[PDB]
Amino acid sequence: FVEMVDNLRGKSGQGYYVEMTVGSPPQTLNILVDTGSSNFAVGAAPHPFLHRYYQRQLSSTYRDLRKGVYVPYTQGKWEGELGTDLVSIPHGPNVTVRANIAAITESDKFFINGSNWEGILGLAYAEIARPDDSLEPFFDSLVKQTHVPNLFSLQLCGAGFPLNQSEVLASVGGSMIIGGIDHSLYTGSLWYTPIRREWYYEVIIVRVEINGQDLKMDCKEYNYDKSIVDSGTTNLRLPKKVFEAAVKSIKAASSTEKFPDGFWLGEQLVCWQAGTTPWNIFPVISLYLMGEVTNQSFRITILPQQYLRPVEDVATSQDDCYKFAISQSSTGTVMGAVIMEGFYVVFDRARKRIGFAVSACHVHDEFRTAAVEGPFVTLDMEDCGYN
Amino acid sequence: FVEMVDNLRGKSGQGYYVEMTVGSPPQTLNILVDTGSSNFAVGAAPHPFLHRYYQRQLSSTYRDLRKGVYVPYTQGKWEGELGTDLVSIPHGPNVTVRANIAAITESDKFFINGSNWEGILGLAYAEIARPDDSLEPFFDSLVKQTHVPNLFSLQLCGAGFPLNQSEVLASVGGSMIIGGIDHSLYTGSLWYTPIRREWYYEVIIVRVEINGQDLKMDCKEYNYDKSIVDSGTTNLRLPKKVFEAAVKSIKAASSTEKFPDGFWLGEQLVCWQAGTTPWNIFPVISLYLMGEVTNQSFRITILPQQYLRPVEDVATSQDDCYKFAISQSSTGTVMGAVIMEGFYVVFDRARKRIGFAVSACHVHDEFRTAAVEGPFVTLDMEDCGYN
Ligand SMILES: CCCCN(C)C(=O)n1cc(C(=O)N[C@@H](Cc2cc(F)cc(F)c2)[C@H](O)CNCc2cccc(OC)c2)c2cc(C#N)ccc21
Ligand SMILES: CCCCN(C)C(=O)n1cc(C(=O)N[C@@H](Cc2cc(F)cc(F)c2)[C@H](O)CNCc2cccc(OC)c2)c2cc(C#N)ccc21
Repeated sequence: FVEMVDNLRGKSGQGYYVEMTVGSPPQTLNILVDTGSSNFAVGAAPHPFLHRYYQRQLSSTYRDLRKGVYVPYTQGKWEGELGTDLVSIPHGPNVTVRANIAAITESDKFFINGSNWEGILGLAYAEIARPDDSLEPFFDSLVKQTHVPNLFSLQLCGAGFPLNQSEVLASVGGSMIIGGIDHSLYTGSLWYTPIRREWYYEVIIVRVEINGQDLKMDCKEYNYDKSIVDSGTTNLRLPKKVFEAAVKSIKAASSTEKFPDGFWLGEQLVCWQAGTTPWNIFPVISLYLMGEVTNQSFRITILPQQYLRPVEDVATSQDDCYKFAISQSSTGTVMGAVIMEGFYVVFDRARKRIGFAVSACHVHDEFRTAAVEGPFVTLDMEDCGYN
Repeated sequence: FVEMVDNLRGKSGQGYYVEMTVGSPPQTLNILVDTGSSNFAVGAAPHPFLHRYYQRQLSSTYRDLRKGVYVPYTQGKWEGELGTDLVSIPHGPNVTVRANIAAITESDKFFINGSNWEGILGLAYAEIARPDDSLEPFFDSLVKQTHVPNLFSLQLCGAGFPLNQSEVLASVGGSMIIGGIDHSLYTGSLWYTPIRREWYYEVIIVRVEINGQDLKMDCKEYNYDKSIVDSGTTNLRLPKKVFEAAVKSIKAASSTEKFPDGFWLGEQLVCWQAGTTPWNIFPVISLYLMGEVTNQSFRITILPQQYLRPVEDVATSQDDCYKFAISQSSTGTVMGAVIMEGFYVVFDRARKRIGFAVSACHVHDEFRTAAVEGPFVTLDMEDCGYN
């Protein structure tokens, strides 16, 4: 799948995107890769943050569905007009599909200044598509209309340092392999967790450790009210009780240095002299996931290099600065972009499972790397799912 | 070396011993394996703790050197009479050696009741032999007089739980492979550190971590005034400054549970309800050792299953009880039996180096294992040696 390697650009703070074309003749647009939703939508009218948009009147293959659509996400939202058009992915499979497209005409806190993307590719399942589940998501259309196998995999590559507008445009941000798995993108074994239900990419977390120390919560707390894999969100997002426990434990592990409350609240940066970030004082975080074999689990392990997101200094000094990329969630557990940066993630829709392997592009140091390890004989895993 | 596999009995608290014979006809004696000294010495007169002893008058091959010897160890000591006699190792190489033997006639806090050993085999170099370096140590005699290669290796096997008197007598305590390496005794790769000077088996520690967190001391502190590998001592022993930092850090890492000071002083037991020992709250300890390649180091990682030593619960309960097997040292760093239990240790005298590999009999849990890992780029490491 060499043609699809390195087809992504962007970063965790603003999103990872793929180049797509819509319409006839092709209109090129940059599209956010979002495993956390199921609508394919593009800017279709001028916006202060868009440098280009979808022009339906210029596409001869545009079909009007005569229907409005409203999509509220947790914080941002948009409103649009539904239609269909021919769609291609220049650095994807050699195919053209007719897919539903929501032409965005109004939005609030959706588009991101300087992100270089003009649309969103919702890669999850029909159940969470708006207006309802009859609006067939793009990936479903792709599989139905082509011979592309029913799976995709994602390698999101964090740089480990801040990127300005110029750098981010010229830097490779990762890979989206549509229809397969590319072996150059990972090391070690792929470990698979079942997709609990095909709506979001929902998984079940059975155990959490901070530097090997068990948080020792009822596992239902880890999945309350769901746990999802979401490339459309920056942070590891954790339910209230889990967040508080995790933060207390991370603070205690790293207590040789003190940080303001605002840092732990995800709001303010901390800076260190160039090169002197004390990675070793911060713990690793292991999430144990339900295995495919009964009574088995595996674990994925992330470093502070994942959960501390590089940010530019307010000064823009030689210092190395970061934000705490773990937040309290109103929506259950979310494995956002900063988690996904540690791993090659395989969305095996065909076998209703998600694969994890250590990413060939994850940021680490000489002393520690991200890990995917198993098996473990685990307690009563099904019970960890919330109802 | 199949004949020598499983030729050890014992445990960390009382010593690991090998069967030997001395004199003509052969007198069978159990002998403590001690890499921390250089005198071969045996009980030679009745003692409350000895069920048998060396009877020089009954040996036709006994030679009386007409000279006294006094050996003070840190806490224990003995005096005796020097001589030579023929020595063999029934479950060792098929050879007979004429070796120096100190016939112990008086002792204080040396013999251990119930240990089942009657003598000591000092396997270190002539430099620390008493009365002086002219008294050829046993291993030197063995190599000089036979075709046995100048190398031995040790696998000390801790049970991970208490053994009673009959249990320790009927259990395999490990292997002393004289003249070679047995591949069934380890997993992974052997990593070698240089022997700094041929007296004690002296090594250089270049970095110490507690759960990945750097103790952040000048590396000379870890080797002040020396660091040795010592099977004749139970604990990991650390110079005052290193000990204080380590205990602080281990208390910090295990802080969710509080223990009396006397536990941390290695004096008192801590007990938990049967099977409930909270291994996960205790940190791993990594000792980085100087590599053979310039600017290269490797690390050995021990678990709490190594540094918490199982001791019997003498009360009516079924508790699992332990002592803290890390002590403050007046004599530099000592890698005692509890450390060695984690690893297969190769005393490669011929190449002036010590090999470490994960032991096939180390105690662990399903979440963590002991490790031997490298390489790490490390600088100015000869600077870590004390002068
Ligand atoms: C890599 C993204 C760049 C940075 N941004 C904008 C973000 O970190 N975030 C993206 C979120 C979000 O809500 N993401 C959308 C996509 C999105 C990306 C973006 F770019 C700007 C947006 F409007 C939205 C996912 O799809 C959510 N999945 C669950 C869900 C929640 C609610 C409705 C859903 O289905 C329609 C799905 C989001 C939510 C919270 C909360 N609470 C905090 C930060 C968030
Ligand atoms: C196999 C462990 C059984 C339990 N015991 C008795 C011990 O834990 N220990 C053994 C020690 C000790 O001093 N060991 C001797 C051997 C020994 C074993 C035994 F069985 C009873 C003993 F008399 C002695 C080594 O040889 C020391 N190497 C450096 C050195 C220090 C001073 C002089 C030296 O060369 C002569 C060497 C020792 C020292 C301290 C101190 N400080 C604390 C505990 C110690």
